[PDB]
Amino acid sequence: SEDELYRQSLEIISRYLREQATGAKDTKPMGRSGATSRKALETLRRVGDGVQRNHETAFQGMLRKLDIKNEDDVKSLSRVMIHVFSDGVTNWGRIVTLISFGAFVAKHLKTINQESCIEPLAESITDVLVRTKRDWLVKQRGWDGFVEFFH
Ligand SMILES: CCc1sc2ncnc(O[C@H](Cc3ccccc3)C(=O)O)c2c1-c1cc(N2CCN(C)CC2)c(O)c(Cl)c1C
Repeated sequence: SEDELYRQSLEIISRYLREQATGAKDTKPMGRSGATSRKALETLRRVGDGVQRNHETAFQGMLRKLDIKNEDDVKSLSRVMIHVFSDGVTNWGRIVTLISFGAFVAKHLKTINQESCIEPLAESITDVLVRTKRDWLVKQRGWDGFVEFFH
């Protein structure tokens, strides 16, 4: 508890991944900073959908390599995301790439009837994001900066 950046990040990443996998928009209400989370989510729908479409084949090739079939395969993904994601280059571009690839994997977990792994995948992406990029994100004003960068 007492970590708004983490809680907001999970709300937004979790909601994007569920709605990308199922095509249904979450109606359950947003917590503190609702206005910023809704706008964050709206921006992911536009920018994250763009990355998935623009780079479908790069995304498909990686999903094919990672050979995700189950809960264990999702747990191995975290360490891959750390190696690729935490390497000293931080920008909203690569952050959207991370979250877009997550939604792409989430869609695949729906298609293979492994939708019980989507909430853990979201947690693992959130943990990689906030654990490894905390000071950059606070400098960029967190999700308010995200929305302002892409509006
Ligand atoms: C777990 C998969 C993930 S998490 C994540 N998070 C942020 N950015 C990523 O990648 C972009 C490039 C990028 C790739 C595809 C589309 C847009 C940008 C980047 O690192 O700066 C990735 C990738 C990622 C990384 C790669 N690589 C890995 C090895 N490097 C040397 C070459 C690019 C890749 O081919 C693909 Cl398809 C992805 C999805």
